[PDB]
Amino acid sequence: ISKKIVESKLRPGMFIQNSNVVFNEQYKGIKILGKGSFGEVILSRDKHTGHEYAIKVISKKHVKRKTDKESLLREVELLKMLDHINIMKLYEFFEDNNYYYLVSDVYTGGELFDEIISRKRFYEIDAARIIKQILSGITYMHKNNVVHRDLKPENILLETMIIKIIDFGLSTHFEKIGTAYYIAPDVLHGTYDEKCDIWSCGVILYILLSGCPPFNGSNEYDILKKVEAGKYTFDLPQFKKISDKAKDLIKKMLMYTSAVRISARDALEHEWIKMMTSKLELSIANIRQFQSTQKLAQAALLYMGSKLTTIDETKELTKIFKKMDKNGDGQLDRNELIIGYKELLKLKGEDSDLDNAAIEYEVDQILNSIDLDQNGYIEYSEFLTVSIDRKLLLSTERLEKAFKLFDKDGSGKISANELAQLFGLSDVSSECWKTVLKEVDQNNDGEIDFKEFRDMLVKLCNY
Repeated sequence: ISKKIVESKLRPGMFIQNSNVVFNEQYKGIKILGKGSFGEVILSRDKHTGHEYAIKVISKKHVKRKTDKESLLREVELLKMLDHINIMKLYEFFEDNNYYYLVSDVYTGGELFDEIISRKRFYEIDAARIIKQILSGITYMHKNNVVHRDLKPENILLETMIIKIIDFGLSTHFEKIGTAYYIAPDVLHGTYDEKCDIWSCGVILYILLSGCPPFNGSNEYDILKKVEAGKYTFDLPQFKKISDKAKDLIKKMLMYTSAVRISARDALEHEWIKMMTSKLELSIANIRQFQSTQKLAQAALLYMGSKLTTIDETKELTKIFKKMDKNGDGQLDRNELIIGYKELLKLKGEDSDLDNAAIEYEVDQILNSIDLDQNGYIEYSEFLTVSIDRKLLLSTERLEKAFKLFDKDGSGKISANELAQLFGLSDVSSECWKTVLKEVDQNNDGEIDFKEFRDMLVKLCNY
């Protein structure tokens, strides 16, 4: 459940400019922007011009290529020549023996739903303007023979408004929790055409208007089953106030047979879009429950995965430091610690400047957490103990942030029923979590607070 998906030494927001990491002898690494579709996104600065870019850094050893190199270079050349206000610009592609690099404009705005659910209220007109922009971008890209294939809220940035679609064109050439809701039966059945994008946008529209996905389930397998059948309904209370016009559009976007599914252009000119965007309060709270349940489940997964992964890596570092500790006093200096992390990834079988800088940064942040001796030596067991605590803290903070979103209008508590959804998405067995819920809910209220939720994740790593 947990250790498979995790098994990221750089943290979103961290400055790396002190490390003098340079990409392609041109772009200076400035700041880690986050984790993107197929690897890391780094704010970088052209050392000649000062122009800043977001560089997506994709690890070769972990990520695979579906097409030959000539196909990839031809699509990149096409991509470089396209411009649209709702499409994130790609400038360049390059590589070395460790990474693929994609240089794009600097991302503005947050993920679509995150930006919608930070606000107090959300209206039909907002949804229509959003979808109009998404459809404008898609229409343009299809007209230029570019298909996205992986369209979802995570790939749609909103600046509160201007929409930008990221990763438009990647998926053809390279091979989370929210994935399954958005993907078209076409691409599950391996039918290869542009209409899959209109299905994904129609799913997004359904969700914008109702706050609930049309093909839903407690886990991946159930969701993919509903998608497979392509059966959805407009029989939710939410849809009582939604016009026939909006419903008509969704119907045309979610046609199962792609040949009969409306095109992006015709969707763009649909009557609903014309009327709404020309010169009703939706359930933001449903959109929030949906989005925040996904985020908290992801954070719960990462908390367990990080805890378990760190235990394993600590045992291997302990063996490595034992060998290096020749006088047996348990003490090592900074360069010995660093060498030990490098040794570790040699046993894994990897040979990199960005990684070197990431290793020095982790080591230094652990050392900055300890009242260091002025001889330069550190007891490695203390180093590793502080290292464990630092990663639990970071994971706790991510859990905290996701919980804040989840509990915006709540009791400060999570129900058994919500716990079933979160752990359903995590693929954690009902008997494992119910057993742990017993230990943790001491007055049997059927509901627990944040710290109790966290203790439950700790115990699940021990079970």
